[PDB]
Amino acid sequence: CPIDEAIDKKIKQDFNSLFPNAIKNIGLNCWTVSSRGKLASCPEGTAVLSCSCGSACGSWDIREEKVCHCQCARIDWTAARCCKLQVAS
Amino acid sequence: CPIDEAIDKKIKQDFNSLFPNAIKNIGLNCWTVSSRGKLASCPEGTAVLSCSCGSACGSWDIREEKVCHCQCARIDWTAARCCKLQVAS
Amino acid sequence: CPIDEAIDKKIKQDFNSLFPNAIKNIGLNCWTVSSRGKLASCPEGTAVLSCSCGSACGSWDIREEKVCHCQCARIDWTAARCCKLQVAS
Ligand SMILES: [Cl-]
Ligand SMILES: [Cl-]
Ligand SMILES: [Cl-]
Ligand SMILES: [Cl-]
Ligand SMILES: [Cl-]
Ligand SMILES: [Cl-]
Ligand SMILES: [Cl-]
Ligand SMILES: [Cl-]
Ligand SMILES: [Cl-]
Ligand SMILES: [Cl-]
Ligand SMILES: [Cl-]
Repeated sequence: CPIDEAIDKKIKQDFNSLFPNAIKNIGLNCWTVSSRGKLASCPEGTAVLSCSCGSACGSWDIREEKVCHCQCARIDWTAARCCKLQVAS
Repeated sequence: CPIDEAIDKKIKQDFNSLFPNAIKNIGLNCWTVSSRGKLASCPEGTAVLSCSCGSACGSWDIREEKVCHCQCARIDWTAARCCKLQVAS
Repeated sequence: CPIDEAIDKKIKQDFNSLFPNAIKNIGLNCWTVSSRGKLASCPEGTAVLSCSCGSACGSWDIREEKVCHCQCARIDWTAARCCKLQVAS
């Protein structure tokens, strides 16, 4: 496939320059979602990196990389730290 | 545009083929910044992914997406987990 | 090269569409490593986000950006939270 082969070669040549430059421009975008009560959910497109709880509650867990659950009986607020990759910054 | 479409298809196949190896060298690099008192700041160029508090405090928040703040009274030390994306050697 | 040039343009245009969509399939993937005793290690290719020591202990540190170390005298289990970039789809 001499034409396919020549085009394939060109694509690969172009990609060898395009990939590194694009990849180095990816950034990390993190925010906190806090909510009253015992749960705080990260938006679709992000994962939970860490949680914080009101009332100095130090007992929490993460449900399926999406929801922070503060486990103490009396809990006023729950916060999830949510992160995603960000193209071109 | 049967020829354009054939080439578009090939570019897409090559992209999907080549993408995994292109992205293999990006990764998450983390370290900890610890400070006496209630605040620990992450350096410019990094994101705050987690905070930890001296002595029995689960309650923290992040200021300006940069500074871990431990909320409980009388905290001795604060630590921020600061991370960035890093490519390759 | 009118044809080479036209194809080069199409590769670059296509790349600008494909790349952001490809990164949208990449997420931070985090999980817990739990080990008996005072140490829990994240595997090569992951970053340590944080540690825990159970409801007994709240004092820990990260060694070599790889190993969670619980510091109190009696520790049943140590847990490390480990994160990497992973493609999903
Ligand atoms: Cl870019
Ligand atoms: Cl999880
Ligand atoms: Cl800039
Ligand atoms: Cl690359
Ligand atoms: Cl700085
Ligand atoms: Cl501040
Ligand atoms: Cl060209
Ligand atoms: Cl030891
Ligand atoms: Cl540490
Ligand atoms: Cl996949
Ligand atoms: Cl697929």
